Amino acid sequence: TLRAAVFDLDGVLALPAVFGVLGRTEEALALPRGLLNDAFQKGGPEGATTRLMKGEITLSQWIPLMEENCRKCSETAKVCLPKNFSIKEIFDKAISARKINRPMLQAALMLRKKGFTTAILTNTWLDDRAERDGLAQLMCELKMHFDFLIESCQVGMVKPEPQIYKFLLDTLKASPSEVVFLDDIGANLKPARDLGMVTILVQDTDTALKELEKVTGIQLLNTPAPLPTSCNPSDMSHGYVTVKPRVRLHFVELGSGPAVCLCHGFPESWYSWRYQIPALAQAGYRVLAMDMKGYGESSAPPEIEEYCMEVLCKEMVTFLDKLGLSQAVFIGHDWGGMLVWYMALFYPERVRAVASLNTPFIPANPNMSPLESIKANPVFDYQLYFQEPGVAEAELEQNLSRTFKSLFRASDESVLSMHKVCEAGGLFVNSPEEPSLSRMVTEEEIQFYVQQFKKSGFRGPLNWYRNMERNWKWACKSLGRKILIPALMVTAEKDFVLVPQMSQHMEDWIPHLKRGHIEDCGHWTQMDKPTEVNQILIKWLDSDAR
Amino acid sequence: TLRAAVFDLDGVLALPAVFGVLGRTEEALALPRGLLNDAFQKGGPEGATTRLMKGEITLSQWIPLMEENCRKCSETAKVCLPKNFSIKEIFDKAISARKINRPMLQAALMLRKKGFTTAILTNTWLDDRAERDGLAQLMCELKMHFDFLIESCQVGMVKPEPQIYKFLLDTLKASPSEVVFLDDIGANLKPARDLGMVTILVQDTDTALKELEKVTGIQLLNTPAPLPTSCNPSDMSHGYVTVKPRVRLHFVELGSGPAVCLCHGFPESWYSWRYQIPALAQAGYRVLAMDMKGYGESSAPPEIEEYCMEVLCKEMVTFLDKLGLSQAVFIGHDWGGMLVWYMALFYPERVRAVASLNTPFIPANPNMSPLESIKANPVFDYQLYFQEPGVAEAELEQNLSRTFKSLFRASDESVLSMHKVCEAGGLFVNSPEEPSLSRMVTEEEIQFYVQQFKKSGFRGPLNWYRNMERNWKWACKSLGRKILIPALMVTAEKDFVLVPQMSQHMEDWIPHLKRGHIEDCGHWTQMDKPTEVNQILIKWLDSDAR
Ligand SMILES: Nc1nc2ccc(C(F)(F)F)cc2s1
Ligand SMILES: Nc1nc2ccc(C(F)(F)F)cc2s1
Ligand SMILES: [Mg+2]
Ligand SMILES: [Mg+2]
Repeated sequence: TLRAAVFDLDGVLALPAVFGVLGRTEEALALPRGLLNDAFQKGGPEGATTRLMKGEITLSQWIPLMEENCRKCSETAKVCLPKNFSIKEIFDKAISARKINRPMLQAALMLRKKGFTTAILTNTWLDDRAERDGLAQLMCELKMHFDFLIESCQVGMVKPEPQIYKFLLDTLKASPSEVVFLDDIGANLKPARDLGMVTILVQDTDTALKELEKVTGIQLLNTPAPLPTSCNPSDMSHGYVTVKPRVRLHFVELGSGPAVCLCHGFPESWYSWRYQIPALAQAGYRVLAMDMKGYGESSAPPEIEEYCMEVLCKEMVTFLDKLGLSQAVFIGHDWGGMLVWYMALFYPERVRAVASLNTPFIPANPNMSPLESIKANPVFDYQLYFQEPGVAEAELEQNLSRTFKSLFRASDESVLSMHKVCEAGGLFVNSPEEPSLSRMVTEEEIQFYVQQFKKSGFRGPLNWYRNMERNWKWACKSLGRKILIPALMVTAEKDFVLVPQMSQHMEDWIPHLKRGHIEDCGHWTQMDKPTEVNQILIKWLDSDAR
Repeated sequence: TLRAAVFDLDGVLALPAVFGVLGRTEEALALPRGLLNDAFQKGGPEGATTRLMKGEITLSQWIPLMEENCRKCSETAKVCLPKNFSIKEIFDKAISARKINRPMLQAALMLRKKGFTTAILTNTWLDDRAERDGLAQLMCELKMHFDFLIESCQVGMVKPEPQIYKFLLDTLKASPSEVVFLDDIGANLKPARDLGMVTILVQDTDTALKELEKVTGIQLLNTPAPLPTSCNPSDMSHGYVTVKPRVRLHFVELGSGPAVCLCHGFPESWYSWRYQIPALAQAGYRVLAMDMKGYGESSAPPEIEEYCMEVLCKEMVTFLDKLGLSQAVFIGHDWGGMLVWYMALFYPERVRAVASLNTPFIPANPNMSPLESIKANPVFDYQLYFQEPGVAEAELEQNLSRTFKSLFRASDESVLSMHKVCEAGGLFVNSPEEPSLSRMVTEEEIQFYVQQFKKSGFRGPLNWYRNMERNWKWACKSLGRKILIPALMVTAEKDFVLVPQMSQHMEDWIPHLKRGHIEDCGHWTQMDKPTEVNQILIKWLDSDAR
């Protein structure tokens, strides 16, 4: 029967409420109890505050009216307001102290996840103060999780007027008995209750959620820890830069602040960063999540040499030039990890900081051909399989769904063996026609990759492995250097190819290297352990790139 | 005969040279004359410095080697280095003091403009210092003006070794006698001179340019003031955001720092900001230059109401949400000017600062229908002409080249009369079939607009004028408000429609409004007076949005 859930902002989705700041302010200042609440509410439907809430006046215009109300209330209560008494000051503090009430948000998210339509209905104001960005940020962070945001001051109506509730119902396309409405102010619940909506009077969050759970019959309290926010491709800003006549690079872009360029591995996509992109933007960065050359909406020329590390790096430099960025933080996984270490070594002036997931920095051995070095380690046999043009392409393109569903597996989910792939005749020779779906991914997410790889297939991607010799000669030029910019290496306990021990000598070349390590994490790090990846990157960003 | 010009960076394109910093440092510190230059050059082809210049080691690795060289030189000269003597410190100061030598750049630009191939050939280093961003910025600013940038440390060779000159020639695809090469170091000129290149020994800039002028036969000195840098469409980052199912907005994006959203007028394009986009990025902003809805690569739905101010503004807000920007500075011209004032009034929390070129803020008159208000002023008659769907579209789409070449005219170039357009039967009834080309635009630039308007024509654009009533009712809701965020109004002396006097009462609504005024400037402000527009916007940005 219930299909919709509506939440207030103040005192419900965000805490502490600014009304309670009026209580504590009175106390702090030893003013008459309720004096500030009286001044705030003065004149009722025709007072200063309603005009504010209705969008008639802005916050800055209101401040002096509330001041005057405070004067009038104090005279009649026969007291004096403190020297320095400051409504602007009081409200700036209050409004910056107010934060998202995380458990309420996560309950709203869960209900949306089970198919509820969700909304924020709030009495709020047009905020034109010097410090208004604080609130614009809060509202952005909250509103992206909801179907609708209805603001008294944009619609010209206020709780508890009955018309806003009708406007609510009409926005929801729902009848009153399909809606639960939560509010901390009982007078605002009354009109919902009159039309027969379920209402919840929100005092402490846990009790409200207990009521919310009982009435929707969905578990909201004590639920396991949710994944980070993911990205919907068609809600993102998509960018395109031509780095040379036949080559355009695509990327998705979110956030403001220092530029952070994410570089995926093989055979992946910008979308492999889907759990990091919102979290890093939210953390105060400008994320640029590439399709690396060969992939997705980026160009994919056929020639092998178009994909050697030298050419790929020069092109990432051009990509910064054309966007007008003197630097970016470069963060890479798997092949993209190898690439960002090379960016650090050859273009340190363009790299604000460098991080790699899984891929260690190992200097080229000038005394051993790279092919030889690859044959030394049985777990790289799949790279030799990749050498002969066409062979891996035919197997990997043959059935894309089976391809990604085989590849993208957590460590406990019967990972492909990386072992004696050439001898066996292919990567999938010993895997099912229809693999089961990994816990890491949904069927829809597998189908995004499938549709991406329909544009160019696997030739470009495989070519990243076909420049062993050419990359070795380029790398050899850098053997005298060290990496002395800020650097982070993140190892994954259960990556059985890019093993954590392979990174053990990195401090010889990167003396101030910082590290994170993720346990129980297989090769597909960002979607295996997105929560831990996010925490490790944001902490290193804030300390080293900030 | 001469087809190519090559410039050094230090002492030629950038001043003062870091070598002269070695001179002044010696003097400042009363060290033996030339001691620092000896230490720098110690070991010659096999010393620390050549290894640096060749890319063998990074700047941070070199610093302690130069230190040691300074110690060794001082011992043998039987002196002591100062307490606190600091190579890192000396070079940080020197490298940040170094700036683009503007007259040399503008000469290089001019030669490129007359068809020279131009290049920077420099001995430089891999810069990994904490403060490396300074130089990455310099090099970006310079390199975008040249065909090639050849850096000793990326190519593994140094002036004066003969191989770099051969590598230069081969890059230029030019024979030695077609090249002029300019350098402040005579030993570096010698090998160019050996192959028979024209060389110029650069001491003071003016004499070098005098030589450069004599030998190329092009005027380089005392030339008139050049236009600001323009944008080549196919070198820009192009972005696309879907703000709702049928509507995607396109924009071009350059620079980093606070977001600055440029909103063009009718019937224009992101490209009408072409002279502002590089200058504002260079000034430390992230420019987002829109195709506004109806135009270019943005969607252009047919329905009139899709283009009322309310819908257009909500969509600009969604555009920020999806890009993850809590605010932007909004700068508008003509119709975009009207729109940004509305953004200031209805979404002050999303607008960091607002500026308009030409378009004044005038509050809706609640006592007079807007049509009536438009009929009151003969110079708005062209807006009535625009009302009847199809009529203006047929005239404007009939011949696009004639359309833009008629519209885009400086004040002295027989502007269209805005006068009695309905009576006369059209905007062009009294203009030539083939207008001459305005001084403001090139034939190629007219053809960019023509190709843009081939995608959707004039229906969407004209619809911005077809919501008089609907915009009036929305505006009336804001009549109690003031605009109290940072605001700039820029009037144009010879805009005979959006006249400067029309802005005279703006301080009643925007009490802290700031102003600029541009004399001898017609309606197409950004391309009429791009230099003055750039200076006025950057100054107001740095003081009010920074
Ligand atoms: N630990 C690792 N598992 C895998 C599985 C597949 C591949 C692929 F075939 F895609 F390259 C690389 C690795 S690395
Ligand atoms: N001073 C002014 N000149 C013109 C010329 C044309 C138009 C157009 F037809 F494009 F709307 C508007 C103006 S405003
Ligand atoms: Mg409340
Ligand atoms: Mg020099």
